[PDB]
Amino acid sequence: STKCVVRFVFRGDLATLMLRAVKDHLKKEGPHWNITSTNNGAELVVRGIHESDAKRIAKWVEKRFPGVHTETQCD
Repeated sequence: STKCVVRFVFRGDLATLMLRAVKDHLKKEGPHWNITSTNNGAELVVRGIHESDAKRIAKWVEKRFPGVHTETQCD
């Protein structure tokens, strides 16, 4: 089945706080998800998720943290 990577890049004075708040939310709904942090705690990478969930979590973060950069790549 298709699997996807989603990358969130937070910018600004609260970027690291935003990343951790979002990571907490995603781990609550996907405790088994492969979620790691890069770019000095400003980039959040979620690996190996279904396309339906990648789009849903993309829309969730963009609605609430509009200044985030969101990239989704599926396989």
